[PDB]
Amino acid sequence: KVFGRCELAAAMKRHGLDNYRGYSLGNWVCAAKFESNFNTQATNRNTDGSTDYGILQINSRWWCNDGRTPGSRNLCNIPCSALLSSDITASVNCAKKIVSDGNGMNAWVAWRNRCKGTDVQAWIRGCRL
Ligand code: NA
Repeated sequence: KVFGRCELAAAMKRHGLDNYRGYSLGNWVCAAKFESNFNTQATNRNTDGSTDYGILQINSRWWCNDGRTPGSRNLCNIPCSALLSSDITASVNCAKKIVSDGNGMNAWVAWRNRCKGTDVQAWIRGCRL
């Protein structure tokens, strides 16, 4: 599924991501934009052999099981495939664990480099939320 900007804002708010660990909805939509271009089926291989899955490019290194990431953990207790669903529940549940891990949204390197400190409210501008 390719979400619209306001559609994804709405889904994230419904799943309780808005101001989660103090991160406004704009921050989450911005992170999703640059991680996946709002595509739930986005997958990208990392140089270390791990893979990033879904709207928030969650890494098999730590968070999900893909059966092909040696020495990895599955701290969200899910198959990485569940992070590719048109339903964003698994992605949101696991993103709450990641953002709680101690470095907040810096865990998303595209958030740090492309969203952090920017006018993130622009991402929910004109959405009926
Ligand atoms: Na894993």
